[PDB]
Amino acid sequence: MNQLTAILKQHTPMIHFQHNESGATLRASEVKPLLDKFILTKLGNGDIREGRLYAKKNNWLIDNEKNYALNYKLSISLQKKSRLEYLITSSTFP
RNA sequence: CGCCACUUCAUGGAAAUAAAUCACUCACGAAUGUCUU
Repeated sequence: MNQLTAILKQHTPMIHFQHNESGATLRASEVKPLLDKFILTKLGNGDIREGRLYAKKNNWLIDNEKNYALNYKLSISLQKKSRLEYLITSSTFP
């Protein structure tokens, strides 16, 4: 397999700084670095150094020398562009 | 429920690498091989 497709459900409203665009959704520049660390941690059974050695062994690293990055491409897109906008404050008001 | 903001604004790597460096053609052709006293 070359492509992985997943459908995400939202439980809490994300605080997004680029809400102006109608296609504003979860940013992959945030997901990918955390997912890379999560997978390397899981590959090494809770240790990121063993997990990097595992990824280094099976040629899964973009660079074998200095980064945790894994060689995959991540894209997050909206299917239906209808969204709910929330005002989140720490003060009650009518 | 009231009141109230601060902080952070680029670093590391790559900075040219290989292929072709002259090729083909012409490399002398024609006249004179003695002439006039």
